[PDB]
Amino acid sequence: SKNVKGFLENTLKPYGSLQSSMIITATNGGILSYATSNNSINEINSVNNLKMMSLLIKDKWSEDENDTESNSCYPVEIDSFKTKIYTYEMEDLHTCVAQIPNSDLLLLFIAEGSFPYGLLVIKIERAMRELTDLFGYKLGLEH
Amino acid sequence: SKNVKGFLENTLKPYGSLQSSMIITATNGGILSYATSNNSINEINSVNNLKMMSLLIKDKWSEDENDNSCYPVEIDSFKTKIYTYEMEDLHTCVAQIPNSDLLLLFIAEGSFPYGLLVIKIERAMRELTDLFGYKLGLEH
Repeated sequence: SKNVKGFLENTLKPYGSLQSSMIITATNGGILSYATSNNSINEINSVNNLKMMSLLIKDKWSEDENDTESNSCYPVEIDSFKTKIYTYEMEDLHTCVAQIPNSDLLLLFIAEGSFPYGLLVIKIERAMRELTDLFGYKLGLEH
Repeated sequence: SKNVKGFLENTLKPYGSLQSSMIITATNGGILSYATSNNSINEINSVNNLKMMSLLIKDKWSEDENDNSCYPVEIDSFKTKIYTYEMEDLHTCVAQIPNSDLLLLFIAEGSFPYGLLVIKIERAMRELTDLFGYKLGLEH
């Protein structure tokens, strides 16, 4: 902004979109469903790159879960269901991931480096409350 | 939403605008500058109502200062406190511009998460270094 009015007008404006949003498997990081806010071979590359991010974040999630002794970790409760929200730097992108409570599924948000980690934590907690149908969801055999 | 793709598409979307944003005096809560996110007598009414909210929030801020959560923050060795207050249905966030006689004030709908107000107001405050230590003189 170039002046006070303009500064304030800018403070009114919403923060931008997430880059992508996913439900992925907690077991192998496979994508079950996804949305992006975004020619043919570009689309494929694009899905492959999503598959790679989901895998890496699941791997970091998994490491932190089993590490007895991570950008940050926030325990949350939803109707006496517990889960943990994690944030991760991913090559200049900001990511946020949480296990859907008692389930084999993770919810994953990916955003630009300017999107504040704190807002990801808030959004993912609010979103997780909409996914009660998926609480307890169990995958069976995958191969 | 109605299905999983729809739910995920919704999670992509930005949060809405603030209802309003302003710089007001820490002394009396008078408005110096403001912006809102959207007849004659409606426009005047609308300004009167902002004046009234600014006054009330300044009064609450004043109380808390000489004694609804509070987050201390630092911007290059300068300190200030971020406060959130429920209005009626509205969510509000106010912080003194460091070392100054000014407050920065955000007002949002009841659905706007307090935590985001706290985040936004700290980010916005960082663009306001020009106004650090600004002093009001006589206001007659």
